[PDB]
Amino acid sequence: CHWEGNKLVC
Repeated sequence: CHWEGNKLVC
């Protein structure tokens, strides 16, 4: 999981 701009992507 990574943090993109304003949210969590997994």
